[PDB]
Amino acid sequence: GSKLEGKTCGPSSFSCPGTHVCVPERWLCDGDKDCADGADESIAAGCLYNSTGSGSGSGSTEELRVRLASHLRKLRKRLL
Ligand SMILES: [Ca+2]
Repeated sequence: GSKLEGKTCGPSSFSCPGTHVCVPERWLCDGDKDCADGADESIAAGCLYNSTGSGSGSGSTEELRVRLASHLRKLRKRLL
């Protein structure tokens, strides 16, 4: 979609609405509309707020779904 260099949709992931592409759950509330319409950061993906709070909002739960994946999705792809 946007900054997606070929991710997966198996584990904690989210299918970028409108595009066959699938953005990881960690990318959701990462703070950057990776999807075509920021669906990844939007609530449609499960950000529990969409934008509001950048990388959080409702509470720890928001980071619980994102952070938990920050050790693989973002800490294991093909950039570093
Ligand atoms: Ca993203």
